[PDB]
Amino acid sequence: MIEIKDKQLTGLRFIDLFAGLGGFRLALESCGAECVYSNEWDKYAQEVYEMNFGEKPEGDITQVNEKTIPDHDILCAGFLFFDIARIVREKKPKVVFMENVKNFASHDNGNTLEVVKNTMNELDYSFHAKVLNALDYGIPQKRERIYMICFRNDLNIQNFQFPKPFELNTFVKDLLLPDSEVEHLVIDRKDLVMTNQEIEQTTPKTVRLGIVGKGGWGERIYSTRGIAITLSAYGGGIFAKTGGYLVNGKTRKLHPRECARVMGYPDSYKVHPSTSQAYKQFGNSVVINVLQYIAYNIGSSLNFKPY
Ligand SMILES: Nc1ncnc2c1ncn2[C@@H]1O[C@H](CSCC[C@H](N)C(=O)O)[C@@H](O)[C@H]1O
Repeated sequence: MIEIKDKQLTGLRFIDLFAGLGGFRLALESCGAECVYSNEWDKYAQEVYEMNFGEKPEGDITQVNEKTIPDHDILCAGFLFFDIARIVREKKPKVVFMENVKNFASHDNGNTLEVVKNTMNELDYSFHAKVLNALDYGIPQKRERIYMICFRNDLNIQNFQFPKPFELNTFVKDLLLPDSEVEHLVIDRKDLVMTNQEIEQTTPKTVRLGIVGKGGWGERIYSTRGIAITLSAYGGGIFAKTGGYLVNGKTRKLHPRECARVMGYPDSYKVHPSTSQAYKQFGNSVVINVLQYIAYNIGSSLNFKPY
């Protein structure tokens, strides 16, 4: 996670739609924005959030009244979407910050997106979309999520600019817990196949040192000198969720706390005790660092009011 000095968001207040773990809250808040709402039905989700944010993210949005959402300047939802609009039409915030999965743009040959986008314009908001790999922002991980920044045209914001990518210098190897602490994470497997051999120095691209089993989903081991592959919250394999990583001879899955650091979360974040869950949580959450950037530049555009 990044420590942002200029709270280019101090004023504005946002709601955490589809809360999750508060990836967005973490972010904007750094930017100084204030969180007025949050909703999330997942019990263990509602659990962690509250653990680190002292509130139970209001239940299932589907039945929640948009005439109930507080007034905000940013609605963050990394998802039904029709609830957003539903709300985004009622509470018409200034900026509507969203983010989703890589394939969101392409899906159904652009339907999903043609819909959403147009559901924004027919809703009166500029639509900005672009995909960024966490790795491209001081984050060691092959993650590709979509980021949609929408502006209520009234603001006439013709200058927002997604963050400019930058080489990184922090790899998985860097975010691991003192082996002693990851011992219960090993998995002695006789059927290991070293499709490849260890690497010198480091590199940003996900080094698949070797697979296990039919070597498919959650059936691969990556080095620690590469970048943690896409954490999944629904994966199935022997090295699911996090995947397996060649950590000193023995091969082990990544630790929840490790997941975090690799998700951009700060270490202070109280992660859910249901390791199974946490994983799923992180598999579903967002890369903070990136969020922080986009956030910044979001406020940084709102703040450029000349004469
Ligand atoms: N109808 C609904 N009501 C409330 N929460 C819902 C919902 N449908 C899905 N969700 C929740 O919305 C989230 C979409 S995943 C969102 C990522 C989140 N921003 C993060 O920081 O982790 C999941 O937590 C999912 O359980």
